[PDB]
Amino acid sequence: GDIVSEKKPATEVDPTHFEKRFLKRIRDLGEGHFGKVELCRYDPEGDNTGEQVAVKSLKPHIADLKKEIEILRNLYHENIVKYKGICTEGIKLIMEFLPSGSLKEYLPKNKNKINLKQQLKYAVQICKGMDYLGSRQYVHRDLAARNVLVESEHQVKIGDFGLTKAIETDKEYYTVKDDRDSPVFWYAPECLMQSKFYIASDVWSFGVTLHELLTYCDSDSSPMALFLKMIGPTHGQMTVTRLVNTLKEGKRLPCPPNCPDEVYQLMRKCWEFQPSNRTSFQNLIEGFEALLK
Ligand SMILES: C[C@@H](O)c1nc2cnc3[nH]ccc3c2n1[C@H]1CC[C@H](C#N)CC1
Repeated sequence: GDIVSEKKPATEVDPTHFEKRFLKRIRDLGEGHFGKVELCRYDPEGDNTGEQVAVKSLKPHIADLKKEIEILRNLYHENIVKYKGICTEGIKLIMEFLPSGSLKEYLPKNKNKINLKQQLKYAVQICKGMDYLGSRQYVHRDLAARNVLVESEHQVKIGDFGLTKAIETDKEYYTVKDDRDSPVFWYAPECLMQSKFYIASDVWSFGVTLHELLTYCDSDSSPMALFLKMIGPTHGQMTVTRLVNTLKEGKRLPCPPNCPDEVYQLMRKCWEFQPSNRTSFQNLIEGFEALLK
């Protein structure tokens, strides 16, 4: 008889499925280690009215990006950047686009608008996001101002999860294997020395991130600039060991200009050499809130 074909089942629309053919690249936002993020417009109507979105893709580790996507897809918190969907055949992660960019872009341009009180409020928000992440048994491993996005003058969000790892149930840390592109000047001693990563290691990084926030992310005051001034900028492959030794002696980043001692002491509690001696995110929140009232 007639050409037998297949009966077509009724098509549903998945709002988390972005078709490659409507995803139009505008410009680069940043580079991770495994990958890069681009500003696109998703423009199915083809008239430049579609929503702007941030698109993470691999540099030509698919497994790692898929893991990152599954982590982010299931995080729900006002201080964590929103997952929007994926674009598949390879895969791309689609996230909300925050036009103000990271604290690295925003702070230098808005010093006059952002005073100590607003800085402490951002600090509380970063801790709340991080505490949420820790409650889900994750270690972030890349907490720095460049990964903290500005939603508005009043709100920030943790905006990248490229290095985030699950801590095994009943275990206390994650053991790192690939460490070549580590942000060593944000890293706690146990991370540097033994490649172990605790929730307390993220508390250490938070301290460094707070330092950046308090210096308005100026490049001449960045943790790297300041540490290389402390240990020497010409040690090449001995840099990390020199860093470890400086930290062993008790040396830390100095108090930022105009930063009250009481804020600097909260920062120093993040940098206890021993993980078990460091403050917690919940204690930091309490400390900041007390300074705000
Ligand atoms: C300008 C740059 O800091 C930036 N602007 C963004 C706006 N919306 C975004 N949504 C997701 C990321 C993202 C953004 N990123 C960076 C943040 C850090 C990321 C990394 N690693 C690269 C893109």
